[PDB]
Amino acid sequence: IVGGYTCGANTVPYQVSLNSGYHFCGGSLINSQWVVSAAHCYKSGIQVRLGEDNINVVEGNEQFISASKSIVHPSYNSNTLNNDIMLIKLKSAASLNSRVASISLPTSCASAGTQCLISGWGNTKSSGTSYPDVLKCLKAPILSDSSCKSAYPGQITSNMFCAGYLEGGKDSCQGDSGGPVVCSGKLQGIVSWGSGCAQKNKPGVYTKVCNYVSWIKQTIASN
Ligand SMILES: NC(=[NH2+])c1ccc2[nH]c(-c3ccccc3O)cc2c1
Ligand SMILES: [Ca+2]
Ligand SMILES: [Cl-]
Repeated sequence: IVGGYTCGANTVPYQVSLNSGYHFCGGSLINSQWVVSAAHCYKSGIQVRLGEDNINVVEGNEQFISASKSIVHPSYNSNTLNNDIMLIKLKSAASLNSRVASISLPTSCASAGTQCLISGWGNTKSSGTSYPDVLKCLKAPILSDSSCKSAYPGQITSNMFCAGYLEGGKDSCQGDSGGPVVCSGKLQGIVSWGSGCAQKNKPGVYTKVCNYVSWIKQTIASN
């Protein structure tokens, strides 16, 4: 997260860190046995870390659970990142409490101007790499589709939306991929891609979760 602030320990209880010996992507807990992340974060050997704040220190509240299976959306296109969503089923259910809690899926899509909270342990520099130990937060609005398509002509599909600041300075970045974009208590986006991080007129692009709720529900019901 570039230009964001320290969230404060466990203030984002649905945030998870996907780990394979180091933090490589974020994710969101939607129930006690399933996490939603981005399809481009897929790899084998994923350990899901819940209740984290400092990812390099065991401070208490952490629950480390192995992934039993990861389900990448069948129509995921790695060249356009269209349908960039993945579901991860946990080997055992997590113990939910006030520090580990799931986030609700939306019943309707959010409108331009909605203010959302984006969080993650991704790079904090737009020019260079500085990875934080604790979770960073950024409040950002969803932009209109015209401003999004004008920033990325020909690369925005109906399954994507832009959120951020066109003046630059505040954005999600590498390491934040797969993590949550929460607006009014509902998971509306997944950190997916962008051009550089926090560059002027190049806002972050996110997977539009309201278009996948029936798919997430049907897939969880059958696995
Ligand atoms: N500017 C943004 N809003 C943004 C968000 C997530 C990102 N993830 C990545 C990324 C870069 C290299 C490898 C994996 C990634 O997810 C870039 C990147 C940029
Ligand atoms: Ca920790
Ligand atoms: Cl276009």
